[PDB]
Amino acid sequence: VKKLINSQISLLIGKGLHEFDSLRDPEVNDFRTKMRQFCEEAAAHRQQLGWVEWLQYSFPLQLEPNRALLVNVKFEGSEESFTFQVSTKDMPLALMACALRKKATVFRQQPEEYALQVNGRHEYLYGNYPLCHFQYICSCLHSGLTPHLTMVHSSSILAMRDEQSNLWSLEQPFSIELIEGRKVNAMKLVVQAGLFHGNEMLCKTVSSSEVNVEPVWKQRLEFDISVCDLPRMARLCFALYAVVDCPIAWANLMLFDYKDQLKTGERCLYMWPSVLLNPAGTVRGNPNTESAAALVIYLPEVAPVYFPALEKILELLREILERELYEHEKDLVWKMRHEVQEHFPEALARLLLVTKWNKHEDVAQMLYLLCSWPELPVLSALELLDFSFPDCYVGSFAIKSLRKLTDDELFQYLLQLVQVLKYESYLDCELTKFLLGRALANRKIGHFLFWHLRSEMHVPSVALRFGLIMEAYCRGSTHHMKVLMKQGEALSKLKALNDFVKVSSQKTTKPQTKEMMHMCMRQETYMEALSHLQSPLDPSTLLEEVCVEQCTFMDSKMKPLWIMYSSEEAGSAGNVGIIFKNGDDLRQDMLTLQMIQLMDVLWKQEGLDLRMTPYGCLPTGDRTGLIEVVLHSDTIANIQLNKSNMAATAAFNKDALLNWLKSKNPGEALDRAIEEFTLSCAGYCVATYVLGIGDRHSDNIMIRESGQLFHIDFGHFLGNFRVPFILTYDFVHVIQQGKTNNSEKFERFRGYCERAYTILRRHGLLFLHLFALMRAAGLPELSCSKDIQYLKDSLALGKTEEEALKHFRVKFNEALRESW
Ligand SMILES: Cn1nc(-c2cnc(N)c(-c3ccc(C(N)=O)cc3)n2)nc1C1(c2ccccc2)CC1
Repeated sequence: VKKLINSQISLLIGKGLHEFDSLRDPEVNDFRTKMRQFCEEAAAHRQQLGWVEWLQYSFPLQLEPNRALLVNVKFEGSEESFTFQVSTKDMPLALMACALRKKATVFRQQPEEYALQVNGRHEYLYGNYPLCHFQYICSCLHSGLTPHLTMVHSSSILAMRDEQSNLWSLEQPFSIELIEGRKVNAMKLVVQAGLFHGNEMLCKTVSSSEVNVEPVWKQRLEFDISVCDLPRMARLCFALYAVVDCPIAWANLMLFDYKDQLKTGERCLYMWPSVLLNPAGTVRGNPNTESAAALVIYLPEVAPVYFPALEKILELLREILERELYEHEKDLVWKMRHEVQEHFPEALARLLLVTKWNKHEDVAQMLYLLCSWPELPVLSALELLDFSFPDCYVGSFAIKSLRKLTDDELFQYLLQLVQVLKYESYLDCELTKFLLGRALANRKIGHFLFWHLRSEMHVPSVALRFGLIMEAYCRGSTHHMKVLMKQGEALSKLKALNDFVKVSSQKTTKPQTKEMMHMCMRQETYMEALSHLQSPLDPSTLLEEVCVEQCTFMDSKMKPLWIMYSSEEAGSAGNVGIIFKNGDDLRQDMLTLQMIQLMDVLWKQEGLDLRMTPYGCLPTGDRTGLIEVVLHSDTIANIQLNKSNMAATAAFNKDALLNWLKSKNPGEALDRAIEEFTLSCAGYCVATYVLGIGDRHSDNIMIRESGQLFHIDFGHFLGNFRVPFILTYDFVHVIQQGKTNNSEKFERFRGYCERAYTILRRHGLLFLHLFALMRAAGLPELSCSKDIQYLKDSLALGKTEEEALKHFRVKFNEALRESW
């Protein structure tokens, strides 16, 4: 049984557990055991929770940030359903009471014992919340569809729970002996050394003696910093390059081991290739020992030298600048450091940036202020997670402050908290403990944590860290491990099926290619693997029976698969589809869609609903991911083709979109579609401007039959080819109800763009803090300060609300000027 679990994890994580043992590392071995225990302890607490508390794990409530409606309800062991006229203000218990009141008349005779399951979905309806607050009910009101729910008893939820069971005395300066190398290049070679505490230096960078292109230096390189002054999170960064400048390779390492002891003596560093000094990069060597260039160094002995315990550390014009700074200004903040904790605790970040980390006595005083520092708000704590604040206790302080995070707020920032793991120095950290703990406390969190980690196993620098985390998770959840295995098996067949489609497309016609996709899918192994799975894009969405006859592929370069599903239990709710893309990177798209999804949350938090389409996007592997099918939608280009035999026969190209909406929304339905279009058009106008999405043609802009506009293929963001505001004549025509002159509908639309832009500006720091944590991701279009600077300009944070709104009106008028 124990062997089975081991081999099952290996396949799921895509890296055999034998590999972890084959390294024979104490850090790897200590992580695996300490975390297994923590995960198994968390699995035990889960097995004793109540049936309602279990639902909070297995099926977390999807909640939104008077008027009666028709609702259909049925029981578990029957087909007979009941239709009720219940209000939006009604609690699920009142609906549960109605279901038991209409059962007592049919069966001829307590709501607290039940839970309402969503038909063919891993979503539930429970708690003291009105029906209209539920995301499932809320969607059914706008679309007009009838909600289908199932009455599930406490004993059946408990049946699910059971079947799912498992020192300062060192005044000498710092030095290293740069022995030899084992590189290959074609000139002289220099080795640059630097001591770092985050993004900034501890002492000036020292270069080596110029040696010709297997080189031997054998030189002791000294640094302008004492051994006793060296902070706990001190990083020794190297850069091997060639000069007559050409970068070859880079390599960094911690001065203290995971056991806090200062490192001595000999070390072989397997260097990572280059594009000069990179402090952000990993502290572990290139696992390609076969072809990786080595850097042999010696750490001169001082004798055990463990870093001092916290008890030893603890024993040892102002307001105007508080809204990059001069030296006198930095001294001022360090001078009145006690007054900062008392009156401005939220300014901790600026105080942590001015402290001299290269002076151990300044660090001790700072840590004493930190150990009595009151809990920072989630927002302020998100800034502390950045590489700018590397200290272990500072990292611990951020986690401690982030513990107040809701499962809904954590789901919005999970991607950033996963990418921040790349900044980490040691395997066992306060972040991983938090990420694993929250994952084993909420199944939806654990689902996305796994997928964010898995999709990056192909990246060698994070393959060891992520593989170890996923292993620990599977110890804490054996059932979910088997659930995610079904998802991994489905994605395996999809890659093979797509590989055939890519070959076939270059050899024969699409009708014959599509027919041989169906033949490949209708095979037992394909049929079984591609069916009855939780959607990796959303665990609550169940992809049951695969609708092979409706499966096709897209005509774009990498031939993306179009996989449709069907459900008996759900009906129309189970008529969901997925897109399997292979060959392109879906990381930027995921990022852009999460940023757009947040804007929509922040708009709904101020009352405004701009009818945004936050369709799922998830990279699942090596240039491989999934995209959620937006049903009953089409591109501007496919709508504007003005093809014959169709109900939308337009005379002018501007009338194409409006005529399309006329056939899809008749008479009194068209009026709703225009407002749906106008709000989404306004929503995406601000979103694309703020995020800086360029090259927006008719092929990457889509419309829903409801009128709703959305954007696809986010290939280039942050104006990385500055981009202006975009307005199309075809859209203004739809907004103005199909009239050449209608200022009333245009000014009401101009009001939506203004309201949306002003809201975002207030949360402008939130977008900055998250995009800065996303610099860790290694995205080619988000790697420097000039990328982050785009938002500070597009949102205009430095200016006031009156100046920023006026400057926005300047950009909006230029978009209408460019509009023919
Ligand atoms: C009908 N219909 N619907 C959609 C569609 C729906 N929801 C989506 N989320 C996407 C999408 C999103 C992002 C990317 C990307 N990351 O680039 C790609 C696609 N597309 N597409 C088609 C069309 C189609 C043609 C042939 C076969 C199948 C379909 C007519 C174009």
